[PDB]
Amino acid sequence: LPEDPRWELPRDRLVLGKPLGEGAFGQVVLAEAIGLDKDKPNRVTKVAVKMLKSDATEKDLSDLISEMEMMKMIGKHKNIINLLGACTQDGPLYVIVEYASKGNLREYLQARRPPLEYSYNPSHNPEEQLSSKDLVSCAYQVARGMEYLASKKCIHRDLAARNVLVTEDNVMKIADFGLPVKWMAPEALFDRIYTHQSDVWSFGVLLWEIFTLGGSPYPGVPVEELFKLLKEGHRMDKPSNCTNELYMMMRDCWHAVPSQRPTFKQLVEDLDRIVALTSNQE
Ligand SMILES: COc1cc(CCc2cc(NC(=O)c3ccc(N4C[C@@H](C)N[C@@H](C)C4)cc3)[nH]n2)cc(OC)c1
Repeated sequence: LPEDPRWELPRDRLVLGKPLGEGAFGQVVLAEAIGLDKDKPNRVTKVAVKMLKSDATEKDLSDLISEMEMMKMIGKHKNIINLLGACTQDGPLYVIVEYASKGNLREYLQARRPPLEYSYNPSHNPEEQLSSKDLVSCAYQVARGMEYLASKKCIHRDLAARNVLVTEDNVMKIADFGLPVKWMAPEALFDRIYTHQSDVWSFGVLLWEIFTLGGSPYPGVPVEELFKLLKEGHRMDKPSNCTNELYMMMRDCWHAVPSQRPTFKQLVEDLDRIVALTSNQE
């Protein structure tokens, strides 16, 4: 790997900590970076570090590098997982990125379900219920991250609550944008055609995940029937606790004709307005 002084951090500035989550983003560990900012060399910053597994292949290395390089080009946004640095010399490739201490959006929401036969809270460490405004805001932030990525001509291909991470301060950050059928637009599923419009379809499913507090889409519908049923016009019913307006947004995201779906730009404007009008008492 050739050096890139723009991003390089010396290996001994990282204090490698524990594995994060359960490997959904590869082998990622929590770490402390000493002097990640050259301006503040005596500060430690909690970061996430991605590296290769032990019995990796030449494919895995090229993918990690490709991921890193794409993230270098993508630029910063507060609602995406940002690249912070890399250790490419004198040892294994480390890709240093932002740390999101509250985990993926699905588990985040599930843990915040009311303590319920209908919608069961699987966490042994449940957390305070989210207000109705918090929930719309979570949708708005995801949309903002996607609006940014789409503006940089990035197609995600796997947008879903599990690929949004939540920081200590409850900021939503899109993950895994740098290199499942129940989140795919019919045209992606059928014909392998991935676009910003198919990401919008996925966003609709993600909205449904939000308003079911981490519910599993198309409950009990076998994968092998799903494209057939989507072709026939099957769409998820409204979550029990969802406004008609947010449901209509989901439905629009699931337009059969890709050109008729809203853009992320429009979704952001729409969610911005909905967030403003959502009661902060409920
Ligand atoms: C482009 O995209 C990425 C994303 C990443 C992942 C970076 C990352 C991962 C995390 N974080 C966790 O993975 C995490 C943290 C806490 C979790 N939980 C466990 C849960 C049971 N309780 C909860 C209270 C907390 C569960 C998961 N931050 N940054 C790496 C990357 O390389 C290049 C690129």
